[PDB]
Amino acid sequence: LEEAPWPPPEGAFVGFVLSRKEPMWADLLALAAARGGRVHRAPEPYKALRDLKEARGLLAKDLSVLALREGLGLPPGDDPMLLAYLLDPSNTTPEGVARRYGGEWTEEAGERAALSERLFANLWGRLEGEERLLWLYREVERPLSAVLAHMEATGVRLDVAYLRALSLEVAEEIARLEAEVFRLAGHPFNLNSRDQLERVLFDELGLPAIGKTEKTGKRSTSAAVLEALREAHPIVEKILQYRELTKLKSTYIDPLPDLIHPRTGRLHTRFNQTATATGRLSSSDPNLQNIPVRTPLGQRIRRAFIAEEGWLLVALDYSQIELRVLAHLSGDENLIRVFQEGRDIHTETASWMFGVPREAVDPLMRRAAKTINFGVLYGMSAHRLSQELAIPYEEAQAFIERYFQSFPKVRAWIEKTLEEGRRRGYVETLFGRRRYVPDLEARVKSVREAAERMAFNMPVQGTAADLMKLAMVKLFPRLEEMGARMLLQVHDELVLEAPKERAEAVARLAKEVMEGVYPLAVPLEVEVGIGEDWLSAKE
DNA sequence: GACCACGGCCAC
DNA sequence: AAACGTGGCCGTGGTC
Ligand SMILES: Nc1nc2c(ncn2[C@H]2C[C@H](O)[C@@H](COP(=O)(O)NP(=O)(O)OP(=O)(O)O)O2)c(=O)[nH]1
Ligand SMILES: [Mn+2]
Ligand SMILES: [Mn+2]
Repeated sequence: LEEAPWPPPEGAFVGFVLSRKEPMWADLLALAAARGGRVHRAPEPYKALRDLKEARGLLAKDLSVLALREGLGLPPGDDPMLLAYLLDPSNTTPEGVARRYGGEWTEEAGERAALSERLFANLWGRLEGEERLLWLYREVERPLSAVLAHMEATGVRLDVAYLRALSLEVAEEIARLEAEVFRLAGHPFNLNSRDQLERVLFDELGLPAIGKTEKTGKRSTSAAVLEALREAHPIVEKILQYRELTKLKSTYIDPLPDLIHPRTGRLHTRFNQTATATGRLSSSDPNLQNIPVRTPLGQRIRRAFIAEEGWLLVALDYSQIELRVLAHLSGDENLIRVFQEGRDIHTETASWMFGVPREAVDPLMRRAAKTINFGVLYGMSAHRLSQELAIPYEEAQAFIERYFQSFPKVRAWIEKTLEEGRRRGYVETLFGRRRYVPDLEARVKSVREAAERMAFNMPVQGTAADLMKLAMVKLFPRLEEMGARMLLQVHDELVLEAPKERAEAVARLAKEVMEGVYPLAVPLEVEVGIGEDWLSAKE
């Protein structure tokens, strides 16, 4: 391109280089812009930011986040990554999108800006006529990128002193468990090395190996295997306890306090918008979509996510979301009636499984029931279901028979979906988001049936992700007007932060927006709570 | 120091 | 482990 002096004209495509992938932590090393066969390279990138009216180009959200960090309202606009991702969600990285649609991802801002210009022109051309993907682009993904930029720049408050103290309490229990393990094994070794554990459990001790690992064929030490040996030998029980605590300490308790940002005082994740095959978001650096919740220690970790002084967290989570979606997608009159009758299939499976009244279904029982309901739904084998439910193969098999018999329109939908996937090569959501599933016609059964399970899961999970994204796009302006903040999305949940005097109003409003986002054949229902911390707000 | 594969496991 | 699906991060073990 012909080098032109900064600033660029309105509507130019930007390119930028970060010192590191995380925008909230990155030094802006270079800034450039391309338009009309000219490239503009900034002499000092931080100052040059002030000249742009929007971030338009590859990874626009990231630059917008860094501008917000610097106090600049630079919203993300067009991003060829989002076009590629809607065309095919295996388009996940600039490296790949460039290597597919006519360019090369380098480490120079001017080139990245020129690349952004050429990739947009191309991908926008490929989407000419794809009016459903163009709707999703204009009405969901492009506006959503602005929402995520704000969430990423806002962050969440963390009770650091609390987690530091918890680290010590957990450490003392870890050393106790290790001591009991070393004693049972008769000698010390590295519990964290599954190779060494394998030799202790299955060679030194006489324990039987239930299963083997995929790539290398070692005898597995997975929880599922160890659960199979739970009473086979006590050491197993302590191993499982040691695993839980080191997992939570090494992944959450210890890393998270060290990630608080100097200027904000808060913790900042990244919401990756072109990372999943189904249309879901993902979260990284750190992942705040897999913060513990299930166990008593996990609940203690979640209590560390707290509201700024004078504010409250509002947590909203859709009810039985993919089951309602399935009702709408399949048109099963029976499943639809379940939700018009306001029943709850998780608590009912729970009461089935645990032989207890729906009044006696604690959160652990529901989460166990969730896994059964979605496991069975998405093709789980009777054999595993017997293992999980600790119940004979004949029973587990009739569980699956009952499940499907209750909702016959479902299996008709599954086979319609798969037939469509074979014919067109892709499956699609309610709003037309696509996943290409080429292995539906594979000649190896195992490969083909795996593709089948991925293929007919995507319309259900991807529709739910579509609804949530749309809700976020609708809800966000309403929150800014009430002086509230959107902090986190966890697939079918949102965490907000609101002034204490507005929290009831924000909660009421957010629940209405989310439930009425896009009426289906069944009502969407949202559970909402309010609390000083993430855990209190979900109750 | 940078990467990577693997097994393993947290969440939805 | 396994004919549930979708992610990202851990420590180990390893290379360059
Ligand atoms: N295939 C599969 N999908 C799952 C699993 N866990 C979650 N999902 C998918 C399917 C779920 O619909 C969705 C949201 O997960 P939740 O909010 O934790 N559960 P839900 O909204 O259903 O019930 P309620 O909110 O009343 O507790 O994530 C799983 O083990 N397997
Ligand atoms: Mn839910
Ligand atoms: Mn949820």
